[PDB]
Amino acid sequence: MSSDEEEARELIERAKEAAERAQEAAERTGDPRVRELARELKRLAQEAAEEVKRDPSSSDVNEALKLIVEAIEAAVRALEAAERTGDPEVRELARELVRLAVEAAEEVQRNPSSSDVNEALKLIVEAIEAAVRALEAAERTGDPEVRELARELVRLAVEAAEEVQRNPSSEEVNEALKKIVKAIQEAVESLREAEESGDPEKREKARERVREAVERAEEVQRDPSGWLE
Repeated sequence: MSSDEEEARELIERAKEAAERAQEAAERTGDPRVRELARELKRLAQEAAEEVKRDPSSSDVNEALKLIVEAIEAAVRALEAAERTGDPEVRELARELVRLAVEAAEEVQRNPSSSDVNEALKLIVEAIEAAVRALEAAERTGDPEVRELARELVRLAVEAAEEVQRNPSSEEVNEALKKIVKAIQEAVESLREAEESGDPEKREKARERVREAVERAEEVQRDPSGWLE
Protein backbone atom coordinates (compact mmCIF):
# COMPACT_ATOMS: atom_id res chain seq x y z
CA MET A 1 0.00 0.00 0.00
CA SER A 2 1.33 3.43 -1.02
CA SER A 3 1.65 6.51 1.21
CA ASP A 4 -1.42 8.24 -0.25
CA GLU A 5 -3.40 5.02 0.15
CA GLU A 6 -2.29 4.57 3.75
CA GLU A 7 -3.08 8.18 4.62
CA ALA A 8 -6.54 7.83 3.07
CA ARG A 9 -7.36 4.64 4.94
CA GLU A 10 -6.23 6.23 8.20
CA LEU A 11 -8.27 9.41 7.65
CA ILE A 12 -11.41 7.55 6.63
CA GLU A 13 -11.15 5.49 9.83
CA ARG A 14 -10.56 8.61 11.93
CA ALA A 15 -13.66 10.16 10.31
CA LYS A 16 -15.76 7.09 11.12
CA GLU A 17 -14.72 7.20 14.78
CA ALA A 18 -15.47 10.95 14.97
CA ALA A 19 -18.97 10.66 13.48
CA GLU A 20 -19.69 7.74 15.82
CA ARG A 21 -18.68 9.77 18.87
CA ALA A 22 -20.89 12.59 17.57
CA GLN A 23 -23.83 10.21 17.22
CA GLU A 24 -23.44 8.94 20.81
CA ALA A 25 -22.99 12.40 22.33
CA ALA A 26 -25.99 13.98 20.66
CA GLU A 27 -28.39 11.20 21.61
CA ARG A 28 -27.40 11.66 25.26
CA THR A 29 -28.49 15.33 25.27
CA GLY A 30 -32.17 14.59 24.63
CA ASP A 31 -32.26 17.88 22.70
CA PRO A 32 -33.68 17.13 19.24
CA ARG A 33 -31.67 20.09 17.93
CA VAL A 34 -28.33 18.61 19.00
CA ARG A 35 -29.31 15.24 17.49
CA GLU A 36 -29.91 17.04 14.19
CA LEU A 37 -26.53 18.81 14.43
CA ALA A 38 -24.73 15.51 15.10
CA ARG A 39 -26.57 13.90 12.19
CA GLU A 40 -25.19 16.77 10.15
CA LEU A 41 -21.67 16.19 11.48
CA LYS A 42 -21.96 12.54 10.42
CA ARG A 43 -23.30 13.46 6.97
CA LEU A 44 -20.37 15.83 6.37
CA ALA A 45 -17.79 13.24 7.48
CA GLN A 46 -19.24 10.65 5.11
CA GLU A 47 -19.47 13.11 2.21
CA ALA A 48 -15.86 14.18 2.75
CA ALA A 49 -14.66 10.59 3.33
CA GLU A 50 -16.48 9.40 0.21
CA GLU A 51 -14.38 11.79 -1.86
CA VAL A 52 -11.16 10.40 -0.36
CA LYS A 53 -12.45 6.83 -0.86
CA ARG A 54 -12.97 7.57 -4.56
CA ASP A 55 -9.59 9.21 -5.14
CA PRO A 56 -6.98 9.71 -2.37
CA SER A 57 -4.45 11.46 -4.64
CA SER A 58 -5.80 15.01 -4.14
CA SER A 59 -4.03 17.07 -1.50
CA ASP A 60 -7.01 19.41 -1.17
CA VAL A 61 -9.60 16.66 -0.74
CA ASN A 62 -7.49 14.91 1.91
CA GLU A 63 -6.89 18.25 3.67
CA ALA A 64 -10.62 19.01 3.61
CA LEU A 65 -11.45 15.66 5.23
CA LYS A 66 -8.74 16.13 7.85
CA LEU A 67 -10.04 19.58 8.84
CA ILE A 68 -13.66 18.43 8.89
CA VAL A 69 -12.67 15.54 11.18
CA GLU A 70 -10.90 17.98 13.50
CA ALA A 71 -14.05 20.13 13.51
CA ILE A 72 -16.20 17.14 14.46
CA GLU A 73 -13.81 16.14 17.25
CA ALA A 74 -13.93 19.69 18.66
CA ALA A 75 -17.74 19.73 18.38
CA VAL A 76 -17.85 16.43 20.24
CA ARG A 77 -15.69 17.82 23.04
CA ALA A 78 -17.98 20.85 23.33
CA LEU A 79 -21.05 18.65 23.72
CA GLU A 80 -19.35 16.39 26.26
CA ALA A 81 -18.12 19.37 28.29
CA ALA A 82 -21.59 20.87 28.34
CA GLU A 83 -23.16 17.67 29.59
CA ARG A 84 -20.58 17.47 32.40
CA THR A 85 -21.69 20.92 33.64
CA GLY A 86 -25.40 20.16 33.82
CA ASP A 87 -25.87 23.91 33.25
CA PRO A 88 -28.54 24.94 30.72
CA GLU A 89 -26.79 28.13 29.59
CA VAL A 90 -23.60 26.16 28.96
CA ARG A 91 -25.53 23.54 27.00
CA GLU A 92 -26.87 26.36 24.82
CA LEU A 93 -23.38 27.78 24.25
CA ALA A 94 -22.24 24.31 23.21
CA ARG A 95 -25.11 24.04 20.74
CA GLU A 96 -24.10 27.40 19.25
CA LEU A 97 -20.47 26.25 18.94
CA VAL A 98 -21.46 23.00 17.26
CA ARG A 99 -23.71 24.85 14.81
CA LEU A 100 -20.74 27.02 13.82
CA ALA A 101 -18.57 23.94 13.29
CA VAL A 102 -21.28 22.45 11.06
CA GLU A 103 -21.69 25.57 8.96
CA ALA A 104 -17.93 26.06 8.58
CA ALA A 105 -17.49 22.39 7.65
CA GLU A 106 -20.29 22.66 5.06
CA GLU A 107 -18.34 25.47 3.38
CA VAL A 108 -15.13 23.42 3.35
CA GLN A 109 -16.84 20.36 1.82
CA ARG A 110 -18.35 22.58 -0.87
CA ASN A 111 -15.09 24.41 -1.59
CA PRO A 112 -12.09 22.21 -0.74
CA SER A 113 -9.73 24.27 -2.93
CA SER A 114 -10.34 27.56 -1.11
CA SER A 115 -7.56 28.67 1.22
CA ASP A 116 -9.83 31.26 2.88
CA VAL A 117 -12.66 28.83 3.67
CA ASN A 118 -10.03 26.44 5.01
CA GLU A 119 -8.53 29.16 7.23
CA ALA A 120 -11.95 30.13 8.58
CA LEU A 121 -12.74 26.60 9.73
CA LYS A 122 -9.23 26.25 11.20
CA LEU A 123 -9.59 29.38 13.29
CA ILE A 124 -13.16 28.53 14.30
CA VAL A 125 -11.99 25.11 15.51
CA GLU A 126 -9.29 26.82 17.61
CA ALA A 127 -11.95 29.16 19.03
CA ILE A 128 -14.22 26.25 19.92
CA GLU A 129 -11.39 24.45 21.70
CA ALA A 130 -10.36 27.57 23.63
CA ALA A 131 -13.97 28.30 24.58
CA VAL A 132 -14.48 24.78 25.90
CA ARG A 133 -11.30 25.08 27.98
CA ALA A 134 -12.48 28.41 29.42
CA LEU A 135 -15.91 27.00 30.32
CA GLU A 136 -14.34 23.93 31.96
CA ALA A 137 -11.84 26.02 33.92
CA ALA A 138 -14.58 28.37 35.11
CA GLU A 139 -16.78 25.46 36.17
CA ARG A 140 -13.98 24.03 38.32
CA THR A 141 -13.95 27.20 40.47
CA GLY A 142 -17.53 26.57 41.59
CA ASP A 143 -17.85 30.37 41.63
CA PRO A 144 -21.04 31.88 40.13
CA GLU A 145 -19.30 35.07 38.99
CA VAL A 146 -16.33 33.47 37.24
CA ARG A 147 -18.76 31.12 35.50
CA GLU A 148 -20.96 33.99 34.32
CA LEU A 149 -17.95 35.92 33.01
CA ALA A 150 -16.71 32.86 31.12
CA ARG A 151 -20.11 32.58 29.43
CA GLU A 152 -19.95 36.29 28.47
CA LEU A 153 -16.52 35.67 27.02
CA VAL A 154 -17.59 32.66 24.99
CA ARG A 155 -20.62 34.55 23.61
CA LEU A 156 -18.28 37.21 22.21
CA ALA A 157 -16.20 34.48 20.57
CA VAL A 158 -19.36 32.96 19.09
CA GLU A 159 -20.38 36.30 17.57
CA ALA A 160 -16.87 36.83 16.17
CA ALA A 161 -16.78 33.24 14.85
CA GLU A 162 -20.07 33.77 13.02
CA GLU A 163 -18.56 36.82 11.29
CA VAL A 164 -15.60 34.70 10.17
CA GLN A 165 -17.91 31.90 9.03
CA ARG A 166 -19.89 34.37 6.91
CA ASN A 167 -16.89 36.40 5.68
CA PRO A 168 -13.95 33.96 5.31
CA SER A 169 -11.99 36.23 2.96
CA SER A 170 -12.00 39.25 5.30
CA GLU A 171 -8.65 39.61 7.04
CA GLU A 172 -10.10 42.13 9.52
CA VAL A 173 -12.75 39.70 10.75
CA ASN A 174 -10.15 36.94 10.93
CA GLU A 175 -7.78 39.07 13.04
CA ALA A 176 -10.63 40.06 15.38
CA LEU A 177 -11.42 36.44 16.21
CA LYS A 178 -7.72 35.70 16.68
CA LYS A 179 -7.46 38.49 19.24
CA ILE A 180 -10.50 37.19 21.10
CA VAL A 181 -9.12 33.63 21.05
CA LYS A 182 -5.86 35.01 22.49
CA ALA A 183 -7.80 36.72 25.29
CA ILE A 184 -9.61 33.47 26.07
CA GLN A 185 -6.33 31.55 26.19
CA GLU A 186 -4.96 34.15 28.61
CA ALA A 187 -8.05 33.80 30.82
CA VAL A 188 -7.62 30.00 30.84
CA GLU A 189 -3.99 30.31 31.87
CA SER A 190 -4.88 32.74 34.68
CA LEU A 191 -7.56 30.35 36.00
CA ARG A 192 -5.08 27.46 35.92
CA GLU A 193 -2.62 29.50 37.99
CA ALA A 194 -5.28 30.41 40.56
CA GLU A 195 -6.54 26.81 40.61
CA GLU A 196 -3.08 25.44 41.45
CA SER A 197 -2.68 28.01 44.21
CA GLY A 198 -4.07 27.87 47.74
CA ASP A 199 -4.29 31.65 48.05
CA PRO A 200 -7.79 33.17 48.37
CA GLU A 201 -6.37 36.43 47.00
CA LYS A 202 -5.42 34.58 43.81
CA ARG A 203 -9.07 33.54 43.41
CA GLU A 204 -10.37 37.12 43.55
CA LYS A 205 -7.56 37.89 41.10
CA ALA A 206 -9.10 35.24 38.84
CA ARG A 207 -12.53 36.92 38.66
CA GLU A 208 -10.81 40.14 37.63
CA ARG A 209 -8.59 38.34 35.12
CA VAL A 210 -11.62 36.80 33.43
CA ARG A 211 -13.34 40.19 33.64
CA GLU A 212 -10.36 41.78 31.84
CA ALA A 213 -10.55 39.12 29.12
CA VAL A 214 -14.24 39.96 28.66
CA GLU A 215 -13.45 43.69 28.43
CA ARG A 216 -10.69 42.96 25.90
CA ALA A 217 -13.05 40.88 23.74
CA GLU A 218 -15.69 43.62 23.93
CA GLU A 219 -13.11 46.21 22.81
CA VAL A 220 -12.07 44.04 19.88
CA GLN A 221 -15.64 43.68 18.63
CA ARG A 222 -16.04 47.47 18.76
CA ASP A 223 -12.69 48.06 17.01
CA PRO A 224 -11.98 44.83 15.12
CA SER A 225 -9.13 46.29 13.01
CA GLY A 226 -7.41 47.68 16.10
CA TRP A 227 -7.48 51.16 14.52
CA LEU A 228 -7.10 52.50 18.06
CA GLU A 229 -4.35 50.10 19.20
